[PDB]
Amino acid sequence: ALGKLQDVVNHNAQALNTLVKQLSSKFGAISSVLNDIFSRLDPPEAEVQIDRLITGRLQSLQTYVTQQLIRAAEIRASANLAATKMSECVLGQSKRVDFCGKGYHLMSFPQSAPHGVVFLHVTYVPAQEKNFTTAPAICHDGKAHFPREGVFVSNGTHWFVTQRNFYEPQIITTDNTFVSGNCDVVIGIVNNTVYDPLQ
Amino acid sequence: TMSLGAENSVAYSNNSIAIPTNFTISVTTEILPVSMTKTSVDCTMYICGDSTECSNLLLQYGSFCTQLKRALTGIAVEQDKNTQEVFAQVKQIYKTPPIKYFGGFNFSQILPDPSKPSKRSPIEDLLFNKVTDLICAQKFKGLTVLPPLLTDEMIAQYTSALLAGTITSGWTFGAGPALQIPFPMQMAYRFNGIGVTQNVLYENQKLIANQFNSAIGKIQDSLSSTPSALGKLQDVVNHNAQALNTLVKQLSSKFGAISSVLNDIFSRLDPPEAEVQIDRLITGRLQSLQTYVTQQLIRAAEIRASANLAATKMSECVLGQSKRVDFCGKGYHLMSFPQSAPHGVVFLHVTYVPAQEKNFTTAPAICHDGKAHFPREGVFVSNGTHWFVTQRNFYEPQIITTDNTFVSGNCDVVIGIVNNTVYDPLQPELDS
Amino acid sequence: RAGCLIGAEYVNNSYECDIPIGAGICASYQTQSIIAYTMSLGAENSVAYSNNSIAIPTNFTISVTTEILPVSMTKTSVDCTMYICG
Ligand SMILES: *[C@@H]1O[C@H](CO)[C@@H](O[C@@H]2O[C@H](CO)[C@@H](O)[C@H](O)[C@H]2NC(C)=O)[C@H](O)[C@H]1NC(C)=O
Ligand SMILES: *[C@@H]1O[C@H](CO)[C@@H](O[C@@H]2O[C@H](CO)[C@@H](O)[C@H](O)[C@H]2NC(C)=O)[C@H](O)[C@H]1NC(C)=O
Ligand SMILES: *[C@@H]1O[C@H](CO)[C@@H](O[C@@H]2O[C@H](CO)[C@@H](O)[C@H](O)[C@H]2NC(C)=O)[C@H](O)[C@H]1NC(C)=O
Ligand SMILES: *[C@@H]1O[C@H](CO)[C@@H](O[C@@H]2O[C@H](CO)[C@@H](O)[C@H](O)[C@H]2NC(C)=O)[C@H](O)[C@H]1NC(C)=O
Ligand SMILES: *[C@@H]1O[C@H](CO)[C@@H](O[C@@H]2O[C@H](CO)[C@@H](O)[C@H](O)[C@H]2NC(C)=O)[C@H](O)[C@H]1NC(C)=O
Ligand SMILES: *[C@@H]1O[C@H](CO)[C@@H](O[C@@H]2O[C@H](CO)[C@@H](O)[C@H](O)[C@H]2NC(C)=O)[C@H](O)[C@H]1NC(C)=O
Ligand SMILES: *[C@@H]1O[C@H](CO)[C@@H](O[C@@H]2O[C@H](CO)[C@@H](O)[C@H](O)[C@H]2NC(C)=O)[C@H](O)[C@H]1NC(C)=O
Ligand SMILES: *[C@@H]1O[C@H](CO)[C@@H](O[C@@H]2O[C@H](CO)[C@@H](O)[C@H](O)[C@H]2NC(C)=O)[C@H](O)[C@H]1NC(C)=O
Ligand SMILES: *[C@@H]1O[C@H](CO)[C@@H](O[C@@H]2O[C@H](CO)[C@@H](O)[C@H](O)[C@H]2NC(C)=O)[C@H](O)[C@H]1NC(C)=O
Ligand SMILES: *[C@@H]1O[C@H](CO)[C@@H](O[C@@H]2O[C@H](CO)[C@@H](O)[C@H](O)[C@H]2NC(C)=O)[C@H](O)[C@H]1NC(C)=O
Ligand SMILES: *[C@@H]1O[C@H](CO)[C@@H](O)[C@H](O)[C@H]1NC(C)=O
Repeated sequence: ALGKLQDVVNHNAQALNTLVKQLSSKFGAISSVLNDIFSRLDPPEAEVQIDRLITGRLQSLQTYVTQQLIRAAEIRASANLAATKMSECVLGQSKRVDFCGKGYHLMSFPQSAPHGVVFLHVTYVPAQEKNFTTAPAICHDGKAHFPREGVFVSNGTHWFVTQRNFYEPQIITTDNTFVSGNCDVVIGIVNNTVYDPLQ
Repeated sequence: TMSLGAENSVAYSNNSIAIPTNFTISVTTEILPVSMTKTSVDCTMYICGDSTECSNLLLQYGSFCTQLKRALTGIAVEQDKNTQEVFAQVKQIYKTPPIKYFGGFNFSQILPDPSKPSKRSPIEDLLFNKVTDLICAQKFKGLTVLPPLLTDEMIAQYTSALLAGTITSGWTFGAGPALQIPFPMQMAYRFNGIGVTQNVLYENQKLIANQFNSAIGKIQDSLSSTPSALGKLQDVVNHNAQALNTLVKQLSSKFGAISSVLNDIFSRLDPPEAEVQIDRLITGRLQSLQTYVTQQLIRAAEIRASANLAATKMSECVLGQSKRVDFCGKGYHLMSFPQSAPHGVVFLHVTYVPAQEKNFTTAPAICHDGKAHFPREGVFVSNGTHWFVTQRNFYEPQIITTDNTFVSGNCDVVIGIVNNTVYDPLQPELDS
Repeated sequence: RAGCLIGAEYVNNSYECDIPIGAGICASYQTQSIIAYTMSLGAENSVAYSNNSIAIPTNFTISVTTEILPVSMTKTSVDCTMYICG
């Protein structure tokens, strides 16, 4: 499960190893040891071997530094993402889809890991669905009624209004609907009774 | 001297407001690169070619080629990772019903075409024609191209499943199991999402469907006509070609030696200096390979950033409705549709744009019976002689009653409060 | 399309990818032998769309998932004189 973090560690180790292994290359010189070159050659002709060795080792170290800079940029991007997630999923509730887990985000908990962070996301998943017949508006007394905050459903014989994410049927009244226009504009309107709680 | 734009002055005052009276459905496009080419390099064939006597001297330079192979293999696997994390955002391969009636909305230009063997949409076919021997010549020098893991048909299948899910279920399939809903009711939910009431959609359904169909047709025509709309993808191709060409051009540079061909170097002069010139050529070619790998790494990092942005947009504009400004187009975001393009993705964003604004007088509160009244959900407007209350993004005046206002305090604190009547619906019923 | 594959039996079923060969071809160790197949994108599903039908959930589930992000890496220091000249 913790591969990503391990990958980071492994990468660094590899780099160091490679650098050490570059100390056994002679880069076209007669030997890989400076002491041998200086003790076997006279200085006017011993400069070319030392030049070759120095240039090769400088090139290796420069390559190491460049690879490190690129990796540091990537790690910085990851840490910026982690900081944004700490702000928006642990210190609040997020409406962005799939940002703080799969489902409707409820909350998050942070944990520390070697060189990293772990987020536990708690979300809400709907389940156990049923089929219903639905209409856009209800016709009553020549007027068109729309649900204030729900949706009209039918179980086969009678019409109710429910909230959209959890099934909870209720009687259609003038307190959970509003009127706009008449019954000859909306496509698919159905006839039913709207209950007045006052008369 | 370049001009920055056209000057405009807004008619600000203490009690003037502008309310839109119409709207427009807009569809716009966004192009994002996702992946780049996967290349492999053969050290021995590039540096020394066919001369095996050259291949012997390479062993005295350490592990310089294993490192380059490692870097290129990392880039290669990262490309497939990018594509997978952009396009494989669903678990079920959803299908669209055989009947293609969705309340008047057409959708035919973005749905797959069964006649063609590729099963691509009409718009997707046009994209794959705009974005487009040397390959064998480069192959004969140690430079090869690896095929991507997902084919074009599989990516088309992924986009088709995303489209079917979003057309039949709304945003429910991105948070769990897919729940079916009629399309006009979906778009009424989205109108609620942007702050407009449902009746506005249900009373203008034909006009909105016609506007959407016209916008999609215009997108098709504009893509067919303008050739420079896909330059974001083309650059990704071009930057590859140059990178290879330069590499080839480094195989004819002397690097200070007598000539570029090493066989003539071996056949002309004595080994004591042949070693020197061979070493010069080897160092030059190794340096060129290292440079190529370095800019390849930097380009891969940039492409990874672009692909992360594309995956976020797939999550937030296609699988949901976004309140972030300008993230899913210009306007108030309604929905989005994905299309696959060579090495990239195209998003068609459908947004709502207000139109035909009108001037009105306005007040913060209404004074009645020594009490201050504030609107519950809208704003108070005056057409000159009468006062109404309306919703903020669409002109629809209504009488001021106690059902669409609320009371707080008296008329001695609010600056700019006006006098009017608040109608009580209980008294007419009581007296009748 | 990636080349010539030797030592694997091609089967006509589809599974989730194990070892990517390329061009939609993956390989796995099953049965026991090594097989090559075309990867499956997912399970088939169809949604019952109609003029006036809606689906509404009656229950829910509380789900907890994990996300792992790297934050920092190792801090290294190099001495030129000892690495190059010893
Ligand atoms: C739809 O729901 C209504 C709920 O009111 C059901 O009507 C009730 O059914 C019960 C049977 O368990 C009766 O005891 C009640 O008297 C009924 N109410 C009324 C007002 O008559 C109705 O049966 C349901 N329809 C279906 C097909 O399940
Ligand atoms: C809902 O009720 C209205 C009237 O209450 C129905 O309208 C009638 O439709 C018939 C057609 O069969 C006409 O002959 C009548 O003149 C109409 N009446 C009025 C007052 O306009 C309407 O048909 C009903 N809805 C449905 C779906 O049947
Ligand atoms: C309404 O706007 C006008 C300007 O269009 C304001 O007029 C002057 O505003 C300054 C700012 O403090 C005052 O010192 C002046 O006394 C105002 N002029 C007059 C004739 O009153 C005006 O103040 C604004 N309304 C309110 C209530 O401040
Ligand atoms: C709102 O705008 C739409 C178009 O954007 C208007 O519908 C057009 O009306 C004119 C009449 O002047 C017709 O010629 C066009 O054919 C209509 N367009 C379409 C697409 O049908 C509509 O009238 C505007 N609303 C108001 C109240 O003016
Ligand atoms: C309601 O149900 C379906 C889904 O759109 C439609 O049924 C098909 O509609 C097309 C378009 O008119 C016809 O060509 C087909 O013959 C219909 N097939 C069947 C099996 O009904 C139906 O038309 C929709 N309602 C409306 C008003 O279009
Ligand atoms: C949906 O859009 C397609 C394409 O815009 C329409 O097909 C066109 O229909 C007209 C009239 O029949 C023809 O002149 C065009 O040649 C057709 N174009 C293509 C590409 O086939 C189609 O009529 C629209 N409506 C429906 C219900 O499919
Ligand atoms: C709302 O009222 C303002 C104020 O008069 C109008 O702005 C003026 O528009 C005319 C255009 O004929 C310009 O000549 C003036 O310079 C504008 N005045 C200012 C202060 O900018 C505005 O056009 C009106 N809007 C509507 C829809 O009627
Ligand atoms: C502002 O709106 C009010 C209410 O809509 C207008 O009053 C109506 O005007 C029409 C046309 O002049 C008459 O047919 C109605 O009888 C009026 N109703 C009432 C209750 O007076 C008013 O005319 C509009 N005023 C302006 C300046 O546009
Ligand atoms: C709204 O009505 C109240 C009461 O009718 C007004 O308050 C009066 O203001 C005049 C100023 O000309 C005073 O002479 C009266 O003594 C006030 N009466 C009371 C009971 O306070 C108020 O001015 C009106 N609103 C506006 C904007 O004029
Ligand atoms: C909603 O789902 C929960 C489980 O997530 C149901 O509770 C379980 O019901 C089964 C069957 O009766 C029992 O064996 C379990 O002990 C219950 N609890 C758990 C934690 O599983 C619950 O009954 C469902 N609600 C409805 C209305 O069916
Ligand atoms: C709704 O009915 C269809 C048949 O038209 C069925 O396939 C589907 O499973 C039903 N949905 C639910 C949630 O039972």
